[PDB]
Amino acid sequence: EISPPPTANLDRSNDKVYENVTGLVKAVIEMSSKIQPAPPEEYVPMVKEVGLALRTLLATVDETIPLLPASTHREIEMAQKLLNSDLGELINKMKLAQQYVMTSLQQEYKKQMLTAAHALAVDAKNLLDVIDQARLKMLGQTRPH
Repeated sequence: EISPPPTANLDRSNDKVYENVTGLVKAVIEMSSKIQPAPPEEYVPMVKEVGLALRTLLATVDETIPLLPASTHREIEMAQKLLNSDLGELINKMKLAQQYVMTSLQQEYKKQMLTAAHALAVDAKNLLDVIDQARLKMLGQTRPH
């Protein structure tokens, strides 16, 4: 089943064979994890990644809000509160999907978790447009008349 790591006694820094074996193995792993439905064990790590990506976006949007017209703030802040909403729901649906594994509700909680996820990405794209309109507005202001 199992074998030792590849020999440490070869350079690897210009080893195209090593690199191509790596590429092909990854291409197989990527293919297989697409084809197959991930087990609910795997949900948590997947969600932590999404959550990390959110906090980065939010912390960045925090630092951008000082620049933008005061009249744009409430709307940006709402767009953020909405992403947090999507995260709440994502997390709750995840927990429900895990709890109801091997019930008649497995597929439904799964679907609903994905709906929460898809919503989080639509609303991210929406936060971008909100911030962008804010910025163009500020450029209008900054530009003399």
